[PDB]
Amino acid sequence: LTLGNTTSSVILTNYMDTQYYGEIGIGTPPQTFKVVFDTGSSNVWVPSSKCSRLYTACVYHKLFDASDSSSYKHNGTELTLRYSTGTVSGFLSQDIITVGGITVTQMFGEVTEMPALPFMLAEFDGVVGMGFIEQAIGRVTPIFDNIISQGVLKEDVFSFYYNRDQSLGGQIVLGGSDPQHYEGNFHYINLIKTGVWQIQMKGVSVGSSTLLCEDGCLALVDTGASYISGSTSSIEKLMEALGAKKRLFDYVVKCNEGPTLPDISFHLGGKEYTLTSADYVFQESYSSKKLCTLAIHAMDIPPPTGPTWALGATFIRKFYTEFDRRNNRIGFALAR
Ligand SMILES: CCOC[C@@H](CC(C)C)NC(=O)[C@@H]1CNC[C@H](C(=O)N(c2ccc(C(C)C)cn2)C2CC2)[C@@H]1O
Ligand SMILES: *[C@@H]1O[C@H](CO)[C@@H](O)[C@H](O)[C@H]1NC(C)=O
Repeated sequence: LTLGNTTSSVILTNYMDTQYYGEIGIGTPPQTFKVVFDTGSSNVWVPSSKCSRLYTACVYHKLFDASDSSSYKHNGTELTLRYSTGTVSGFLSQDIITVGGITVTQMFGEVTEMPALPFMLAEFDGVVGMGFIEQAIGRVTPIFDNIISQGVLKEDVFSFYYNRDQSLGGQIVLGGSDPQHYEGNFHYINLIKTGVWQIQMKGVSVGSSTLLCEDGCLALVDTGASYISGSTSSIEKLMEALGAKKRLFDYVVKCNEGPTLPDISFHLGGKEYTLTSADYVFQESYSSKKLCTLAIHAMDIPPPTGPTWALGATFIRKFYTEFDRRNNRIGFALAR
């Protein structure tokens, strides 16, 4: 590992508190794409001009045209990326990617199959996986590993700031942290193992009692996830305690009850990470005649990573997060 004296920041747009995306340039001249930076995955992909227009998501998104890039290098190996929310399929290509001023030669997926559900709901075009090579489909070197290889970054770390919505939507710092977006000190939690941004969780409290994860559990710290998620079983118990009602894809409370809900605490490392109802309820009205969604849902993550909780944007909004590759740990500080 070679270290430089450079930090690079990526400005993010906050779409409805669920999607936080930045811009990347691909090829020569650059073709620009809106992308989510996801610590829960390790591949880079954007939709391809080779995507049949029968996929309406390809009609509505920006497409990479290899035929317009003089720096493109063919590969063609088939790739399928199976996310918990949906799947994309396509093939590998190589080109120059610009992210926050840094330019890097990167192998990425050109997606030719992009299902209308959920991708018609994506404000972003593609994803930049911020995970480790161990989780990369096709053993493709992830972009942060390629950026580290350049020996320009001051530190082998990257940090996320997600705003709560003229205001900055969010910010990723490659090579450091931005003290303008946090306060107090970082408290670090070591990874269970290298290869996954996952830490041990010692308990989940709903009110003053630890009713969940009593004997310990896992927490994936997932920047690409919109919500906090737990297994169906853990979430059924959490929601029972909140008095929330299960719907198809989410949980709801009567809008008037939203401000009465208890605090939820996540026991990580030596500290309690507390969210008040204002942090996890999408409070759209105070009406006793309307239902308000919660920013916590059930998601059964399969083994070897799962069963696990995932601390997505709901969590990161309250806690500025540093992902430390040099020391295999995650730091949290109160977001400012
Ligand atoms: C196979 C490569 O994936 C690895 C896998 C491992 C996990 C389960 C531990 N990784 C994952 O499953 C991802 C982990 N991080 C959140 C991601 C996400 O939710 N996405 C998402 C967000 C919004 C929408 C909208 C269109 C509403 C669609 N997708 C984006 C990455 C696509 C995926 O769940
Ligand atoms: C695609 O990249 C892999 C990885 O190095 C390589 O082994 C393979 O030969 C490439 N395929 C083509 C056709 O370029």
